[PDB]
Amino acid sequence: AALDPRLRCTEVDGNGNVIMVDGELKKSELIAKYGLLPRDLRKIDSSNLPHILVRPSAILINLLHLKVLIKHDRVLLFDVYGSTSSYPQSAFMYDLQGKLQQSLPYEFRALEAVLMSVTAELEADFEAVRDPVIRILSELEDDIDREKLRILLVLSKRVSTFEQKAKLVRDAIEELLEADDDLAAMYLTEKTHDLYRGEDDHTEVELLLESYHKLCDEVVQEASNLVSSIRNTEEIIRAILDANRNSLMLLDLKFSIGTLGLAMGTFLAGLYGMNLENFIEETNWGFGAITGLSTLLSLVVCWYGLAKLRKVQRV
Amino acid sequence: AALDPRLRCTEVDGNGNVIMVDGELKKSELIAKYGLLPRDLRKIDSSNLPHILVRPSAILINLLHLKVLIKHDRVLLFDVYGSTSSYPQSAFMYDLQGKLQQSLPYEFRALEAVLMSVTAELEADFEAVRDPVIRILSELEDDIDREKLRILLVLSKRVSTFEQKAKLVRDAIEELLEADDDLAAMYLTEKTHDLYRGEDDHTEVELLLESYHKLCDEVVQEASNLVSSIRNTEEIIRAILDANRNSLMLLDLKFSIGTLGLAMGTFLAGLYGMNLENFIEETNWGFGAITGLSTLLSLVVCWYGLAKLRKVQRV
Amino acid sequence: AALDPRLRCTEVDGNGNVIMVDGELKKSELIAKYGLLPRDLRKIDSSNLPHILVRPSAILINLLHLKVLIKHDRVLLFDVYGSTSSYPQSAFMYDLQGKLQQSLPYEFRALEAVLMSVTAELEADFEAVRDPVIRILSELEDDIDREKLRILLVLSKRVSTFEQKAKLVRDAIEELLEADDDLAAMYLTEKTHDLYRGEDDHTEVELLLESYHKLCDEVVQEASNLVSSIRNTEEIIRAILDANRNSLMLLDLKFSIGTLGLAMGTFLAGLYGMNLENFIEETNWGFGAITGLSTLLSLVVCWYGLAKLRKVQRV
Amino acid sequence: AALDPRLRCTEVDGNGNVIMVDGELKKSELIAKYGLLPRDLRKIDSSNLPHILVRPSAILINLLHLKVLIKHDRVLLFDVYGSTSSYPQSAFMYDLQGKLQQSLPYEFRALEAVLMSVTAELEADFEAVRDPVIRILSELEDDIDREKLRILLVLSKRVSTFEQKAKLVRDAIEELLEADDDLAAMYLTEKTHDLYRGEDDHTEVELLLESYHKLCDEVVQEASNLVSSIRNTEEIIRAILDANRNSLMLLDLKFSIGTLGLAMGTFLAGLYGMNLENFIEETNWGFGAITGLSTLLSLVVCWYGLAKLRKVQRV
Amino acid sequence: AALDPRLRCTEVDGNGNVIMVDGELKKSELIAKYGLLPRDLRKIDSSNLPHILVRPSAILINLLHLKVLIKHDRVLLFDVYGSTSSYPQSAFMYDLQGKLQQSLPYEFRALEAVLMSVTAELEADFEAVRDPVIRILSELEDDIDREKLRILLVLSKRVSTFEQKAKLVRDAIEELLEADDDLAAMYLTEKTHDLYRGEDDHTEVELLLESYHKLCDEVVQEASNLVSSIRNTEEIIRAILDANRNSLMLLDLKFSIGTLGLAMGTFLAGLYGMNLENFIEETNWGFGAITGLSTLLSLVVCWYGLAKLRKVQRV
Ligand SMILES: CCCCCCCC/C=C/CCCCCCCC(=O)O[C@H](COC(=O)CCCCCCCCCCC)COP(=O)(O)OCCN
Ligand SMILES: CCCCCCCC/C=C/CCCCCCCC(=O)O[C@H](COC(=O)CCCCCCCCCCC)COP(=O)(O)OCCN
Ligand SMILES: CCCCCCCC/C=C/CCCCCCCC(=O)O[C@H](COC(=O)CCCCCCCCCCC)COP(=O)(O)OCCN
Ligand SMILES: CCCCCCCC/C=C/CCCCCCCC(=O)O[C@H](COC(=O)CCCCCCCCCCC)COP(=O)(O)OCCN
Ligand SMILES: CCCCCCCC/C=C/CCCCCCCC(=O)O[C@H](COC(=O)CCCCCCCCCCC)COP(=O)(O)OCCN
Ligand SMILES: [Mg+2]
Ligand SMILES: [Mg+2]
Ligand SMILES: [Mg+2]
Repeated sequence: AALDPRLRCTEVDGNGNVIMVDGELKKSELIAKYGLLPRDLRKIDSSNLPHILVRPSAILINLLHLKVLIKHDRVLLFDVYGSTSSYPQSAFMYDLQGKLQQSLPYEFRALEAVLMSVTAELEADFEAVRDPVIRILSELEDDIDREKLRILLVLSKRVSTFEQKAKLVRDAIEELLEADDDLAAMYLTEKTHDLYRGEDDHTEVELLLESYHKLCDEVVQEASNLVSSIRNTEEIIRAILDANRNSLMLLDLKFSIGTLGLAMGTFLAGLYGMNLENFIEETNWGFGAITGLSTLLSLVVCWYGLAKLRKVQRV
Repeated sequence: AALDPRLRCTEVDGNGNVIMVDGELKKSELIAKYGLLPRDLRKIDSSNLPHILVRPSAILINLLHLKVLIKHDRVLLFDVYGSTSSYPQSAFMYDLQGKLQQSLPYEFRALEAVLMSVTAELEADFEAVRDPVIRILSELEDDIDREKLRILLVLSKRVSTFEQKAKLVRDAIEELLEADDDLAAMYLTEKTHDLYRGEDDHTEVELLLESYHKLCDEVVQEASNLVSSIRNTEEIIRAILDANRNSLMLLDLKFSIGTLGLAMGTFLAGLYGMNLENFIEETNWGFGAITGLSTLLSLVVCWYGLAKLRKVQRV
Repeated sequence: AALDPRLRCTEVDGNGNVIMVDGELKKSELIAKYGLLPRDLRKIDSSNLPHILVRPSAILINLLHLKVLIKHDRVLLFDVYGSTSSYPQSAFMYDLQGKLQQSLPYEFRALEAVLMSVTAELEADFEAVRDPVIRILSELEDDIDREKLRILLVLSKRVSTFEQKAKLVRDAIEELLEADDDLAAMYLTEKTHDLYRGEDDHTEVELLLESYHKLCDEVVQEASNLVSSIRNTEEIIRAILDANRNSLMLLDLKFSIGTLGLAMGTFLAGLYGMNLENFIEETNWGFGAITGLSTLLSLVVCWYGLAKLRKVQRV
Repeated sequence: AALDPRLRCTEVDGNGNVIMVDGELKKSELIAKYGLLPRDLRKIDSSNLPHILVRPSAILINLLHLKVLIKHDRVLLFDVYGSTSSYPQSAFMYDLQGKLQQSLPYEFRALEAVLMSVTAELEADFEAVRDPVIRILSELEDDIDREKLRILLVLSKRVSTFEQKAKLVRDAIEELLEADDDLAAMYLTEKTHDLYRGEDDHTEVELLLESYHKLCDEVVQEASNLVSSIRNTEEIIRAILDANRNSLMLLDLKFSIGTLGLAMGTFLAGLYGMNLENFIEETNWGFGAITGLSTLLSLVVCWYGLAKLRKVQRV
Repeated sequence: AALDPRLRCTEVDGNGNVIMVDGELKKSELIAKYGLLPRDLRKIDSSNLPHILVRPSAILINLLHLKVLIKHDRVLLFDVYGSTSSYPQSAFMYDLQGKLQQSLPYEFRALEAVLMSVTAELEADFEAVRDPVIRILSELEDDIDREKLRILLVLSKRVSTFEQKAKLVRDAIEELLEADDDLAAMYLTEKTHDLYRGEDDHTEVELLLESYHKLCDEVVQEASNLVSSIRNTEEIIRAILDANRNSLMLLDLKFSIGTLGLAMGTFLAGLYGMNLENFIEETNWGFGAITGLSTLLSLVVCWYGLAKLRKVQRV
């Protein structure tokens, strides 16, 4: 059900005064008042794709956290029913009030305020995302551990998500900039006085949009650079781990060779430890002779094992 | 062969009474009665893609479990020969009878009933799919086992399948909503009275379709979130298993070092266990001296092995 | 070279009698007799893509094993030079003779015979492919072996190939069905009598083609289901093998712990086996005391090793 | 720099005599003499894509090793400056001279010679590529070795490269065949006499091009079959290697069990080898009793280890 | 903010004298002076895609390191605010001054200078990239090490990046060459005198652009060849490492067999080392008999182990 969702709205009139505070307005009343279309509101209500639409009496903006309807006399900010106003929305409202209470027309000032708020939020989000990755990379320079690699991958996923979001916002602004008739139709005050700019006269809007398109492009480039650096660090860590595993295997082989070398001498001592006739008992040289022979044979076995271990891994 | 498949049909007249109960009607008789086309029925008979088609005297619906033909006076629900009516179909029939026996026209009420049944079935299927995954993830928080990972992957496949099905249904409704002439052609009662709405007057149908498009979109988003969480859990489990394997290898190396350390002292005891002249027999200090020397050499070998094991894996 | 390939041909006249038996006809003579075009024959001669083409005096069919030219009076089946007639071709010829010697026109009966032969061959090939996979899956339920997995993959490749072939045949029939003017141009007997059906009158051909399109679709669906089941079985087998490898590694570690535990007691016995003064000789309690001490120390070492092995793999 | 590259050229007049031998001609002189365009010569000079272009007074061919300009009276073969004539180019020149010195027009004979040379070179290259792979596969049937697998992969890369080259040549001929106005414009002798063939009269060119398109298609199919066979052999070899590794691991485990079984009996003998009171000295049955007990315990330990090894890997 | 960025500019007049040295000019002043459009300057200011644009009174070039505006009387080189002139830019300025102070028009000479500078920079960058890879590949011919493989991959990434950059530059020149009306519009001096070349008269520009397109294509081909060689070397190194690992495993197995072979003889010596009645004491043959028996049994165990090791890995 729920045919009418009773959206939450706030409005500002021509002089910048708060003509209406946070209230509940139906969709039908909003459509009747602003003369909109259901398709435009349905496009706005999607919270995945930003949109900047122009209509012969309105400008519709659905950016990251702003749902704004700008007319030549009124500005409306709306949201879903039951939602509470956040700090960025209050800051945007205060900035819009300050700019409107103070040459540029009304709609251009509103658009400037919206773009300034969006760029500030983008920069703050980028810094908040970027700082822990720098801290982790600083900590990883001393020792290499698998948990740190897992944390690095977890942070890299968030960096990629933010890069995608910033790229989407920049592409929306670029697609608005590429159109020519929309920039001509963005003049509302001259439209009220029956003046048409034409398709060859749009100077202020192009500069105003470019001045923030550049700011978005810088953030996108920086995010891409951070992603590349993270990937390189991960590759280096993996190579180091593989080398460590190979060294451990070689050490185990050397320990096995040593064990065999001791076992041979233990066997020889056991042979002369029997309860039989050795024929060299009660002689002074027997003990030293057998000890030297056993030690020499153990050393020879160890040397042969080490030599063949060196010869095998020569390739 | 089988030129005529003799489809099973049920019909409801204008007053909502059951004018005909479950029966067998040929394809040719159905085409002659309803004035359809073979291509539309062939498109409907496919059980892989949902379809909402409009014709100048009919509305054709092939959703998840409904094959419905809506006219301005009659409603027909049909299925393949030999099939038995299920509980959702009986519930839909009862709901349609209750809504029609009771302002909105006939076809809009039928469409509302169909959409309500489809959304209810989608929500029930989503809950039934979602519950075992939550139970498995709750059980996996204590211990990690490979069989639980296999069960998690098996359930994730079903979640992905349901997400694809819900996405297909939502895309069908969205594609119907985007068209403009179809919404104008959806008025049948006014068409009987020779009244044409035009391409600029369609208000009721747009709201009615949006009110269920939103409900489908919510389910699609929730399924995507569940899939992402499952993937993250699988990655964490794999990392834990790799760390466990490395720890086991290190323990094996330490055991080898201990074995060598004991073997050296065993060799020394075997050297002094021979049946020869030791020159220190019948002396009080010999036993303690040899015992201390063997223990000291074993400890030295163990310490050197542990030190080199620590030094190797420093990188 | 080889400008003229001298294709092998067989022909049947209007009354169904064999007017000509297996013979050698040049390409130029065939083109002059049937009034064809080089492009159509070049399209037919490709043995990778099936084709159903319609021309104002002919129907051209290049299916799996049939190269058929159907006219309003004659039917020709042709093949490459030097080829021998197989059993399916002879069966198709006998069936066509029986159907033509016996309301439906000539070309529709020929098309029915061709489609029946193709569907029968498809079903026979599917059964022959499907049976060994079922046998292998039945044998694999008792024990898991790598050779059986290799055989399963080898059979799965053939199942995928047959699925692709059946999908290609079904897509050809569907693409023929979607066209509208071709179905109007498929009437040759009425074309001889200067009667044109038009673009709104084609009933018999649509039903006739749908009745075999459904039969192809069923086989495609069954092949896809078999492929999915094979993939699931392969995944289960791989998981079982990995678990077996981990269990073997754990058993090896336990054997190493046991070896160390015995080695410690062997060292202690070797210490008291020396030819020196033990100070407890000729006493009754010495043997039992040393035996108990060595056994106790071996058990303590084994218990400590097992406890640390349990503690390491807790994660 | 190098505005004019001074291409190397050879020419043949209408009677087939060598009117000019290998010489250096500028690009501007060639363009002025033949009335060409810079774009066509730039397309020809690329050595990666074959091209068959038709112009109202010329035919331009850039195949594998031929850069040929055919007119109704002259034939020119050109190449880069400083290059030397190879054996295939000399053979093509001799064949062209023999065919022209001898019904078919001039340009069709030149095209026939070019296509014959290209097909002969393709077949020779295919045989030269194919032979070593067959030799390696014959040698690999006795024993499996990693170096042979590396050689097989190295040869498979070359087979894939040749398959791609042959596919490119066949696609060029097919794209020339599909065009209709080009085949009409390929008649130059009739164009000199002011006779136009039209878009419905082209018989000789189609057969002439098809007779070599088939020859290219055969080679492409054979190369694809060889690639598939190589891939299957590689998969079989990898499976065999994995089975060998598993068998080696099992053998190592059995050796460890045997070592433990001997160690237990060595410990028991060491216990009775001490210099204490055994209480069974100077008795006849003691030696046999202890020997039998130690052997029995060693056999019991070995049997238990083998039984648990069998029980672990049952899954 | 920053509506006007105050770009850094340098200018050269018709006679080639430096009419203005490095200065700061606003975007609005540049647009008013040169009669440009905001879209063209926005396209130029992107530093990722090279561009060669033609306008009825200007030529706009944004290559690797040059931002050049060429008119029929003036040449301007510009860059961002705060940047310092580099050595390639100074060399390009000196070369342009030397060429202009000295038949070809003004704009063609400027374009020749720009293309010469770009090709020289491309060749220098290619040589600087190529040399360390050759040095590393020369050093790797003696011994194989993982660090050298890591360095090889690191250098291969840079080679791929340079190949992509050169491919982008070559594609820009090719796309400029393919256009026909742009080459006609590239004549500015004739445009001042009201002479139009037409779409069929452009000879000088085509040759001038081709003479550098070839130079770019050569560098792209050489970079691709280097990348392929690097990949082949990496594959060979990986195969060698795998063979080394297998050889190490076989050596470990042989060491285990030797350890067991010695352990058996040690057990037999321990059996005859006990303090019981051997019944062969005070006999001459006992010592030699037991020594020979123990050595023979150890050799038999070693031989059996080696034989079964050979038999296992036969497949
Ligand atoms: C007659 C001349 C013939 C040629 C001379 C011999 C040339 C090669 C040998 C030197 C023998 C010294 C011991 C080196 C054995 C190497 C294997 C081994 O296990 O030794 C150590 C650890 O064990 C250890 O730290 C010591 C383990 C016990 C050593 C084996 C028994 C030594 C013989 C009996 C000594 C009482 C393994 O680590 P590495 O330091 O890398 O060994 C290689 C360099 N020592
Ligand atoms: C003269 C001063 C020289 C420096 C002092 C030595 C410094 C380093 C050594 C301490 C020796 C104590 C035993 C530690 C050996 C480590 C290898 C080992 O196998 O021990 C244990 C298990 O075996 C065990 O639990 C015990 C196995 C038997 C121990 C080897 C023989 C000990 C010598 C003979 C004792 C009668 C392996 O697990 P971990 O607890 O992690 O070992 C490291 C910490 N102990
Ligand atoms: C004083 C109280 C201290 C705490 C009590 C000890 C608590 C823990 C120990 C029980 C010791 C019994 C032997 C278990 C050793 C485990 C390692 C081992 O190699 O034993 C077997 C195979 O070897 C075998 O089947 C036997 C190998 C030889 C056993 C080692 C020497 C035993 C001591 C000398 C006995 C004459 C390994 O397989 P598992 O059955 O899984 O072993 C774990 C359960 N037994
Ligand atoms: C009282 C009745 C209790 C049940 C009877 C025992 C049933 C199971 C045992 C038979 C024992 C014979 C030796 C088989 C041990 C298996 C492990 C082993 O290392 O033996 C061989 C190689 O070593 C070898 O070739 C020989 C290595 C030395 C053998 C271990 C010591 C034998 C005891 C002392 C003999 C003087 C391993 O390879 P396999 O042939 O596959 O072993 C399994 C079949 N023999
Ligand atoms: C009665 C006739 C029966 C048939 C004759 C026997 C046929 C097969 C055997 C020859 C035995 C000689 C020793 C070869 C054992 C092979 C395993 C081994 O560990 O030896 C070496 C290293 O250890 C070594 O370098 C030596 C390790 C100690 C050798 C084991 C004990 C030898 C017996 C006691 C000798 C006093 C392993 O490396 P490889 O050279 O590749 O061994 C294979 C070729 N020797
Ligand atoms: Mg050991
Ligand atoms: Mg011992
Ligand atoms: Mg003794």
